[PDB]
Amino acid sequence: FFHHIFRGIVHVGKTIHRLVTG
Repeated sequence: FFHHIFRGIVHVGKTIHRLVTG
């Protein structure tokens, strides 16, 4: 529950960083 919710936060950074970093 906690790890799942937190995990989603990291994923949001992966896509955003991927797009920004190309």
